[PDB]
Amino acid sequence: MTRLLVLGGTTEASRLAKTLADQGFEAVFSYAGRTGAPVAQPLPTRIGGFGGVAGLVDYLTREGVSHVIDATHPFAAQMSANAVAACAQTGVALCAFERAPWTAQAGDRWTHVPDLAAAVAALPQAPARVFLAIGKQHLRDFSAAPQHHYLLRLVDPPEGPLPLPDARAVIARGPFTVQGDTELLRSETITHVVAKNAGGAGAEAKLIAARSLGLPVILIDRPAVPARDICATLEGVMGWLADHGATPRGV
Ligand SMILES: C/C1=C2/N[C@@](C)([C@@H]3N[C@@H](CC4=N[C@@](C)(CC5=NC1[C@@](C)(CC(=O)O)C5CCC(=O)O)C(CC(=O)O)=C4CCC(=O)O)[C@](C)(/C=C/C(=O)O)[C@H]3CC(=O)O)[C@@](C)(CC(=O)O)[C@@H]2CCC(=O)O
Ligand SMILES: NC(=O)c1ccc[n+]([C@@H]2O[C@H](COP(=O)([O-])OP(=O)(O)OC[C@H]3O[C@@H](n4cnc5c(N)ncnc54)[C@H](OP(=O)(O)O)[C@@H]3O)[C@@H](O)[C@H]2O)c1
Repeated sequence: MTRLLVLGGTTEASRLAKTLADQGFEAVFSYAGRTGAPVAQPLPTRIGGFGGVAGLVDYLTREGVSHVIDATHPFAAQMSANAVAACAQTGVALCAFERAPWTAQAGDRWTHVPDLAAAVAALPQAPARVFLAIGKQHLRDFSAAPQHHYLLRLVDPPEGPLPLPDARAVIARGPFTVQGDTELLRSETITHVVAKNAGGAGAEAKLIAARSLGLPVILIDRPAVPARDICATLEGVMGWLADHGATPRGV
């Protein structure tokens, strides 16, 4: 019998959790605990790491998980690799719920770089006004280009000093809206946006906002992850679960 684990942290994961609850599945939602107080989900929620591959193996076994939906961020590549390894070791079925990368349309002015360090190298020499729309974990990389003014967007207020000599943070969590990000990029007079190619619904706003302002985006390509089934849409996840024998409680 069916007991799902949703590895979360995305808008996709939240939409899936709502669906799973509404359809009466037995399921647990998992956060890493990267933020101080993550928003509530409509499933019993675990918070914290598993202890690597071995730890996740152990959890899947003791919890009696039948299926894992990896709905983590596309750039949370360690978690995603760990899930491929732990599910292969235990024989638990796994699908990653991740949408196609975002692709450029009319009016976008995008350049692509392979990783965060290359995004730092992409910035111009002369001081600019750069929206580092990349969260918290890798802000320090931009200490290699300290001359810019940086706009940061952080879930929690910083405790430590920031590694950037000219920076302001907004304290906010998404989902973000086009209206909201337009006003931010205007008010801060941003010249350049740095973004990871998440592909998700929750942080596409900054790209549309940039397009409305005529601004360039330096877009970081997704990191390598080992092969596993990919469920690209919510409907895809629900078909995959049905196909692999997951059923709800029957309420
Ligand atoms: C957009 C977005 C982003 N999150 C960042 C900020 C990444 N999100 C977190 C952790 C995190 N975000 C929360 C709100 C979840 C969401 N963040 C979203 C969603 C809105 C969408 C998503 O990501 O699909 C969403 C889901 C909200 C939902 O619909 O419910 C959350 C839970 C909660 O606190 O309420 C947790 C703890 C998760 C956990 O413990 O498992 C990281 C890891 C830490 C941020 C911090 O501590 O300030 C950071 C990436 C990083 O720093 O490298 C960024 C930049 C990813 C990126 O590069 O795209 C990007 C914002 C880019 C910008 O500013 O445009
Ligand atoms: N760019 C982004 O990561 C972005 C945006 C919104 C959310 N996030 C979310 O923020 C979280 C942290 O991402 P990250 O960049 O730190 O990932 P990561 O580098 O891939 O993960 C590092 C370690 O954190 C633990 N972890 C990650 N996601 C977890 C989850 N959902 N449940 C339980 N443990 C988890 C695992 O620890 P153990 O090996 O100890 O198990 C993992 O090995 C994830 O839930 C992710 O979806 C990331």
